[PDB]
Amino acid sequence: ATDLMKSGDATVKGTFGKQSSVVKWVVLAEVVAGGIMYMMTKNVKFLFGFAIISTFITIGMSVAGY
Amino acid sequence: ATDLMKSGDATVKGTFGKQSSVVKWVVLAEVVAGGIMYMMTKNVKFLFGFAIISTFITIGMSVAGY
Amino acid sequence: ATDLMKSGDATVKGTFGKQSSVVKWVVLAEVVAGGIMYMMTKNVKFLFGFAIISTFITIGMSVAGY
Amino acid sequence: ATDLMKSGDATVKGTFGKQSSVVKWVVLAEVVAGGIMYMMTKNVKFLFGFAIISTFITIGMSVAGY
Amino acid sequence: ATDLMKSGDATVKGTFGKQSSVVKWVVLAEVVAGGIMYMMTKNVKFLFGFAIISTFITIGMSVAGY
Amino acid sequence: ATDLMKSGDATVKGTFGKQSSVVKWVVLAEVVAGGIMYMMTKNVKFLFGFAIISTFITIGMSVAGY
Amino acid sequence: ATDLMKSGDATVKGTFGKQSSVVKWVVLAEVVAGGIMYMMTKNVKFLFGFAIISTFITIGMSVAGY
Amino acid sequence: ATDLMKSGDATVKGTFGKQSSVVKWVVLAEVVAGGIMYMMTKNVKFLFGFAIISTFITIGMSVAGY
Amino acid sequence: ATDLMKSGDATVKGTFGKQSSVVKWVVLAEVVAGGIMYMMTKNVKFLFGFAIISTFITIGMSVAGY
Amino acid sequence: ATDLMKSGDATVKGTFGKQSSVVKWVVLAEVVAGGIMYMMTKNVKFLFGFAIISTFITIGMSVAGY
Amino acid sequence: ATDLMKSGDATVKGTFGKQSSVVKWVVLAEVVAGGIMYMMTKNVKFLFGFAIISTFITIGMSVAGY
Amino acid sequence: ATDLMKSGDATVKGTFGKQSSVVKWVVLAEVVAGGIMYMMTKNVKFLFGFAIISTFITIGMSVAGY
Amino acid sequence: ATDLMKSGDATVKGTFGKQSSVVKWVVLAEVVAGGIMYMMTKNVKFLFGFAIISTFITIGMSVAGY
Amino acid sequence: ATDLMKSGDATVKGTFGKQSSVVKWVVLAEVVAGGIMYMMTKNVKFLFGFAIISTFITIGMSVAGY
Amino acid sequence: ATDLMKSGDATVKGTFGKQSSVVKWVVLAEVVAGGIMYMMTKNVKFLFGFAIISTFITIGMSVAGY
Amino acid sequence: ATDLMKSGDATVKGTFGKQSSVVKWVVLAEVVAGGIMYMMTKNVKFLFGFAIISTFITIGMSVAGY
Amino acid sequence: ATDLMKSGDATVKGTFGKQSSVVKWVVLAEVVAGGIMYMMTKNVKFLFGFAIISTFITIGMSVAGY
Amino acid sequence: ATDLMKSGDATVKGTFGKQSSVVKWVVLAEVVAGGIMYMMTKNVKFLFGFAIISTFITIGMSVAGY
Amino acid sequence: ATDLMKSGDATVKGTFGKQSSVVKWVVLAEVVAGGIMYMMTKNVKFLFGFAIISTFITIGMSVAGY
Ligand SMILES: CCCCCCCCCCCCCCCC(=O)OC[C@H](COP(=O)(O)OC[C@@H](O)CO)OC(=O)CCCCCCCCCCCCCCC
Ligand SMILES: CCCCCCCCCCCCCCCC(=O)OC[C@H](COP(=O)(O)OC[C@@H](O)CO)OC(=O)CCCCCCCCCCCCCCC
Ligand SMILES: CCCCCCCCCCCCCCCC(=O)OC[C@H](COP(=O)(O)OC[C@@H](O)CO)OC(=O)CCCCCCCCCCCCCCC
Ligand SMILES: CCCCCCCCCCCCCCCC(=O)OC[C@H](COP(=O)(O)OC[C@@H](O)CO)OC(=O)CCCCCCCCCCCCCCC
Ligand SMILES: CCCCCCCCCCCCCCCC(=O)OC[C@H](COP(=O)(O)OC[C@@H](O)CO)OC(=O)CCCCCCCCCCCCCCC
Ligand SMILES: CCCCCCCCCCCCCCCC(=O)OC[C@H](COP(=O)(O)OC[C@@H](O)CO)OC(=O)CCCCCCCCCCCCCCC
Ligand SMILES: CCCCCCCCCCCCCCCC(=O)OC[C@H](COP(=O)(O)OC[C@@H](O)CO)OC(=O)CCCCCCCCCCCCCCC
Ligand SMILES: CCCCCCCCCCCCCCCC(=O)OC[C@H](COP(=O)(O)OC[C@@H](O)CO)OC(=O)CCCCCCCCCCCCCCC
Ligand SMILES: CCCCCCCCCCCCCCCC(=O)OC[C@H](COP(=O)(O)OC[C@@H](O)CO)OC(=O)CCCCCCCCCCCCCCC
Ligand SMILES: CCCCCCCCCCCCCCCC(=O)OC[C@H](COP(=O)(O)OC[C@@H](O)CO)OC(=O)CCCCCCCCCCCCCCC
Ligand SMILES: CCCCCCCCCCCCCCCC(=O)OC[C@H](COP(=O)(O)OC[C@@H](O)CO)OC(=O)CCCCCCCCCCCCCCC
Ligand SMILES: CCCCCCCCCCCCCCCC(=O)OC[C@H](COP(=O)(O)OC[C@@H](O)CO)OC(=O)CCCCCCCCCCCCCCC
Ligand SMILES: CCCCCCCCCCCCCCCC(=O)OC[C@H](COP(=O)(O)OC[C@@H](O)CO)OC(=O)CCCCCCCCCCCCCCC
Repeated sequence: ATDLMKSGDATVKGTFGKQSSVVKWVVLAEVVAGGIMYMMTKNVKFLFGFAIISTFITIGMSVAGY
Repeated sequence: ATDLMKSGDATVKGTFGKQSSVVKWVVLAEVVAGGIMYMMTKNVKFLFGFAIISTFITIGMSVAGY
Repeated sequence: ATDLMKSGDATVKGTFGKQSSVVKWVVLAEVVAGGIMYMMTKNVKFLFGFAIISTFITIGMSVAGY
Repeated sequence: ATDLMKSGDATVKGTFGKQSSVVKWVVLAEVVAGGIMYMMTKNVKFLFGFAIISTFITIGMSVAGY
Repeated sequence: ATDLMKSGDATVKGTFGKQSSVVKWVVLAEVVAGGIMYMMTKNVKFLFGFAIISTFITIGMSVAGY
Repeated sequence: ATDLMKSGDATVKGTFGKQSSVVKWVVLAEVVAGGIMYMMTKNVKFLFGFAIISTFITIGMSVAGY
Repeated sequence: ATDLMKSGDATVKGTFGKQSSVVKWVVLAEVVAGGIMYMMTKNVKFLFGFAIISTFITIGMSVAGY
Repeated sequence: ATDLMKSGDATVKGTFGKQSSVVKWVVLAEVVAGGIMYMMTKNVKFLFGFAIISTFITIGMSVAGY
Repeated sequence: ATDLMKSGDATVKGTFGKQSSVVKWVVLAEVVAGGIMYMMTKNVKFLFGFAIISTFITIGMSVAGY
Repeated sequence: ATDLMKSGDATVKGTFGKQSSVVKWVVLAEVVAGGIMYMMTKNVKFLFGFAIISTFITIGMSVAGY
Repeated sequence: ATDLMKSGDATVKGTFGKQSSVVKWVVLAEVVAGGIMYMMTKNVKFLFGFAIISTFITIGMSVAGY
Repeated sequence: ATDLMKSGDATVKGTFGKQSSVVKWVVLAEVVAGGIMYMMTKNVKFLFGFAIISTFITIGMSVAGY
Repeated sequence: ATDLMKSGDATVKGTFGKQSSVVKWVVLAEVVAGGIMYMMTKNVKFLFGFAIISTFITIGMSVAGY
Repeated sequence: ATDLMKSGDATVKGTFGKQSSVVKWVVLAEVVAGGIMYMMTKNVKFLFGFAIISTFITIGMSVAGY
Repeated sequence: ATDLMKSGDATVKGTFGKQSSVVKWVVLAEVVAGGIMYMMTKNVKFLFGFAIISTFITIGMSVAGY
Repeated sequence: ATDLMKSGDATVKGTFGKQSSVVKWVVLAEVVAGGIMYMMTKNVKFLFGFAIISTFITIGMSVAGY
Repeated sequence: ATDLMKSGDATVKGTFGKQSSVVKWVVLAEVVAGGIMYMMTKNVKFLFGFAIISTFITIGMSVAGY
Repeated sequence: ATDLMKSGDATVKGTFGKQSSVVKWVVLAEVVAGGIMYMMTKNVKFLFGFAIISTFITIGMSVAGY
Repeated sequence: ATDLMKSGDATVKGTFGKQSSVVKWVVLAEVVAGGIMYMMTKNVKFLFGFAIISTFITIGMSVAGY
């Protein structure tokens, strides 16, 4: 291959792909955010956000390939 | 593994997962919020919010994996 | 433990759990609210609210664990 | 040919064209960015950005020829 | 399955379906409400409400599937 | 196809279409809402809402195609 | 033609025109939004919004040409 | 003519005039924006924006001469 | 046809037209209401209401076309 | 014509004019509403409402031109 | 004339004047709104609104000159 | 005169004075805005706004001298 | 005079003073409102409102000076 | 005097003091507002507002000194 | 004295102290603001603001020494 | 004393304490309000409000110390 | 002591502690607010607010230590 | 020790730790803020904020170690 | 070893690692910042920031090795 930077996928996928700790933390953050904002406001949009983010990331990562 | 940040789960799960003190505090806050807002308004939605949040967090955390 | 915030339960439970002064004050507020609103309107719902709040908080706090 | 620098396309295309690791990383970054910014703000524009970037790069690279 | 949120039925059905404690409590509330409002007003509609709610929930839950 | 985002239907339909857990939960919520609001107010509109929502979603989803 | 960017219509129409997955998802979102907001508020405007959006997009896309 | 840059109109008009792919894409973007923002907020201004932009561009381009 | 919502008649007529279970239930409710209110008051208007409602619905549905 | 939005009448008339499914559904709703509210209250105004709405829509649509 | 923007009246009048499709749609919307809100509430103000809007627009457009 | 910019009044008055197409368009916009917002809300302030704007502009332009 | 806005009285008095078309329309509206609300409710207050408004405006305008 | 801005009172008092056209217009607006809101709602507070504003401005301006 | 800027009090006090034209204008502005906002909203807070500002400035200036 | 704002009591007590013109005006307003609302509704609560407000202010001001 | 800012308590306590003029003014404001809002609305909550604020401040200041 | 900056704790703890004048002032500020905002709005959240801040700081400082 | 700068870790770790006075001061700063910003705005994000920073630093320092 001529892609001089090709080897970087091992750690980029490791750290930033769907299964990485960083991605999992972002999803976790929504569960917590949903809980506290709903508690505070009772606005149902805060609960739907969880399903939305999980769906978004799932599609995004599939398309990105990571 | 190639996930350079993998070790962070020990404290992220500790502090922000289902069993953490932060999550428990958010649930507690609803019990109190339910009580005072119902006292103030007598609007039953304030009481249902407790069951809703507990259910939401339970599902969310299971899905998040924490 | 890995829960970096674990120590906070001593005062959170103290101040916001079932036996705290804050919770007791909310219950007291209903007794007073019940009395004055019933006096004003004679609508029996104002009297039932006391039993409802006491029951709600009792269940909520048990579930929350505080 | 008289293009003294012609041979450079092998690595430029390898590293910076549509299929390179660099380009893939930029797309991945949007998936992550979308996720975290939506989590933070709930502003839907953050989710649309993914489809926009993928579309943009696809067109751009086709036109550029890489 | 592709329903990313599928696992949530275990607790949603548990807590909010026909046999849950929440639903049973709502029905109980009508028995009490019927009793006190009839006592107060002698308007027979308060007694019929019990049969109506029980019938409604039975049909609703069957249709909802919970 | 030229629709760069086409693959997303597998999970969007799974999670948000007519048969998904999210949609079923919204319908369930009406059964419960109908029950409690009718109990509270005896206003028949709360009972009709169930048939209305079920009908609405059925038509909407058919038209949306999910 | 002199439109240097002309080729972009293949994917723009694919991803953002009337028949694309993105557009279909927006319509689906209204069915769900209609359902939950009507459930919550019983305000009929939430149901009419579905017919309105479908009509709007149909006209808009025809005029846009996508 | 003495306008040293005169020849540029062939591609400027091609790419940036009324009939170009760029202009069409901007109009399309409003149809989509209108749809999603109305879905989110139900604020009618989002629907009127389509007619406004189409009208604006039509006048603007006529005056500009492209 | 240009009526984007045309397909909805299959279930609207099914659920809300003259022969639907909802309509039949409303008529049944009058038989019961007539019986109990006449029992309570001996006011003949309660008995005539049955013939009136049946007649009303019959005409109304014919005119509505369902 | 200079009305840039002229083509929209095909679907607006289809979906929202006198003969559309939406309009027919609104009329049907009155037949049902009349029936149930009269059953509940015996207030004759509920029966007259049907003739009133049919008359209103007939005049309104004629004037609107749809 | 010195009004650099004068030519815009051809489409502004076409799209936004009294006879345009946009204006007709707004009037139609009242017929529908009147019908459904009267059905829901039986408040006569909803019926008068039609005559009011038609009168308002007629005067307004005459004064505006479109 | 010493006003180096004096000649600009020919087009400023043409385009931005009382009789210009821009000013007429702003007034037209109120007729439309009044109509749609009144339709939506039935708040009479939306109708008075037309007379207010016409009056305001008339006074303003007289004072400005354009 | 130093009142920079003094000239505005010609049209303010014309349009909004006692003899203006706007004021006359408000009075007319009461005659109609009185008629329809009395027809609907037979509550005499609706008839007295006419004399009250006429008296109010007469005094108000005299005091205002318009 | 050392008040560098002292001369401004000639026009400030002219335009914004008790006797100015601006102040008179605000008072007039209440007469009209009172009339229309009372017509609409029959809530007597709308009539008292006139006496209140006149009294308020009279006191305010005396104190302000304009 | 060693205060190199001491002489500035003659005009600062003149222009910005309690008795200056600037301060008087700010107070006047409240009388007008109170009047128009109360006219618009009937919210009594707009009337109290006058007494509040006068009191505030009086105390503030005394403390400032100007 | 170290209370930098201490001097403000002279005017705060003057304007807002028990004997001030503002407080007297609020009490007067109740006499008038009582009169007109009783005239309108014959609901005795409007008359008791006078004794209640006078009593409230008397106690409040004593406690406040003004 | 090592608290470099320690001396600030003399004036902070003076101006912002329980006995300061600022705190007394806030309490006074409630007496007035209670009076006027009760006069306006007859909602008893406005009267209870006085006892609530006095109690709150008393506890708060004790805990704060000022 | 190798911490070249170690000596700074004497004044950092003095000025910014739990017992410092700065921290005490922040807590005091909430008592005052609670009082005035509750007075203004009657929104109970303003009162709870005191207990929340005291609890937060107590936990935070313990964890920080100051 | 060939790392000519190796000895620097004694003071770098001392001053800038997890246990240093500098790091502790940054954490302390958040406790204070959280307190004051929450006091000012009541936005819960200010309280969560403490747990977030503590968690971040803990992970970061572990990974850095200091
Ligand atoms: C430090 C303690 C944290 C747990 C406290 C929970 C016990 C008390 C909570 C409820 C009392 C509030 C009044 C009830 C309900 C109420 O009326 O107030 C809710 C109110 C927000 O209401 P909004 O302004 O959205 O409401 C608008 C309308 O609803 C007006 O009524 O104030 C809050 O934000 C309370 C939440 C504070 C944050 C609570 C959760 C804290 C989560 C983070 C835990 C800390 C992690 C970091 C630790 C260092
Ligand atoms: C500092 C004292 C806190 C406890 C006070 C309780 C004793 C008195 C309570 C009831 C008297 C009110 C009149 C009764 C009933 C009544 O008519 O008023 C209820 C009224 C709210 O009513 P809404 O405006 O929702 O009602 C709308 C309609 O119902 C109109 O009637 O005012 C309140 O919010 C009272 C609650 C104040 C907050 C009370 C709970 C405080 C919880 C926090 C405890 C403090 C924690 C922080 C400590 C620093
Ligand atoms: C925690 C306990 C929940 C179950 C309590 C049921 C037993 C007692 C219920 C009836 C006594 C009320 C007086 C009877 C009838 C009565 O006169 O009061 C009904 C009254 C509401 O009446 P409205 O104000 O609509 O009435 C207007 C006119 O009818 C005036 O008469 O108050 C309520 O909302 C009671 C409902 C409280 C909520 C009850 C259902 C709770 C559902 C949620 C269950 C909890 C899930 C969360 C758990 C943490
Ligand atoms: C996690 C569980 C979600 C499903 C829960 C459904 C079972 C219980 C629902 C009804 C109990 C509420 C009391 C009944 C009725 C009632 O009185 O409360 C309705 C009330 C809203 O009422 P408003 O404040 O609009 O009412 C104003 C007036 O009507 C006052 O009466 O509270 C809600 O928003 C309840 C909806 C919570 C959201 C329910 C739907 C959730 C959809 C999303 C599903 C989750 C997707 C994400 C999963 C992670
Ligand atoms: C990835 C999935 C995208 C499609 C999801 C649609 C199914 C579920 C949607 C509705 C559930 C929300 C709750 C209903 C309704 C509801 O209550 O929430 C609406 C709420 C916004 O409401 P506002 O805050 O404006 O409301 C203010 C007041 O109305 C408060 O009630 O949250 C949203 O923005 C939802 C929209 C998320 C975005 C949905 C459209 C996504 C378009 C882009 C598609 C993706 C393209 C990129 C793909 C990578
Ligand atoms: C789920 C079952 C629905 C059908 C039940 C019909 C059989 C029993 C009906 C009559 C027994 C009531 C006592 C008789 C007569 C009586 O005295 O009570 C009538 C009473 C209302 O009376 P008002 O309060 O207007 O009366 C004021 C004065 O007349 C006082 O006497 O209560 C009702 O609203 C009953 C109607 C419940 C709704 C019945 C119709 C339901 C239509 C919707 C069908 C469901 C569609 C959704 C399905 C999920
Ligand atoms: C694309 C189609 C546009 C014409 C549609 C008209 C036919 C149906 C309209 C009425 C059905 C709504 C339910 C009736 C009445 C009803 O209950 O809903 C009215 C409701 C707004 O009500 P609010 O929320 O102000 O009401 C508060 C309280 O009244 C609650 O009841 O929703 C709307 O905004 C409807 C208006 C949508 C916009 C309609 C006008 C569109 C003008 C622009 C035309 C398009 C120009 C751009 C074209 C690309
Ligand atoms: C190119 C055409 C310009 C004239 C168009 C006028 C006909 C249609 C106007 C009203 C339809 C909007 C919906 C009605 C009312 C409505 O609901 O929308 C008003 C809405 C703004 O509302 P806000 O967001 O401030 O409202 C906040 C709340 O009121 C939410 O309801 O959108 C606009 O800004 C419309 C104005 C567009 C600009 C109109 C004036 C253009 C002036 C410049 C003229 C052009 C000079 C340059 C020419 C090249
Ligand atoms: C363009 C025409 C303006 C004049 C129309 C007057 C003739 C018809 C008026 C009464 C018919 C309404 C039904 C009667 C009575 C009735 O039942 O409806 C009154 C109803 C408002 O009632 P609320 O909703 O406050 O009532 C609550 C309860 O009373 C429910 O019954 O609707 C209105 O706001 C009508 C007023 C429209 C505005 C009328 C005055 C217009 C003033 C501005 C004049 C225009 C200046 C700008 C010109 C461009
Ligand atoms: C240029 C003319 C200015 C004077 C016009 C006064 C005559 C007509 C006024 C009342 C008709 C409005 C409908 C009545 C009452 C009504 O229902 O509408 C009041 C309404 C505001 O109501 P809100 O939206 O606060 O009401 C919320 C609820 O009350 C809903 O009912 O609209 C206005 O803001 C009207 C005020 C326009 C501004 C009037 C004062 C102008 C002061 C400045 C004078 C100009 C100085 C600059 C000159 C260049
Ligand atoms: C040159 C004249 C300066 C004095 C003018 C005072 C008389 C009229 C003032 C009130 C009419 C405004 C409408 C009332 C109230 C109103 O509704 O408008 C208030 C509005 C600001 O409101 P916001 O946008 O903050 O309001 C947000 C919400 O309240 C929306 O309602 O506009 C202003 O800023 C007016 C202030 C202009 C500045 C006035 C003070 C000038 C101080 C400086 C004096 C000059 C020193 C330099 C001299 C060269
Ligand atoms: C400048 C004069 C201030 C004192 C005026 C008092 C004499 C007349 C008062 C009562 C006549 C109102 C009709 C009676 C009763 C009535 O029906 O109207 C009460 C009504 C408010 O009622 P709501 O809209 O809350 O009522 C909802 C339902 O009760 C509908 O009936 O209007 C007011 O807000 C009147 C209060 C104006 C403010 C009065 C107090 C002013 C306090 C400040 C004093 C000024 C300090 C600043 C000076 C520059
Ligand atoms: C020098 C004194 C410092 C302590 C003063 C505390 C006593 C009074 C505090 C509250 C009165 C404010 C009005 C209450 C509440 C209120 O309504 O105002 C809060 C307001 C900020 O509100 P926002 O603009 O975020 O609010 C947006 C909306 O809430 C609008 O309501 O103003 C402030 O920032 C006050 C804080 C000043 C800073 C106070 C803390 C000082 C910490 C530093 C201590 C000094 C260290 C250096 C010493 C040299």
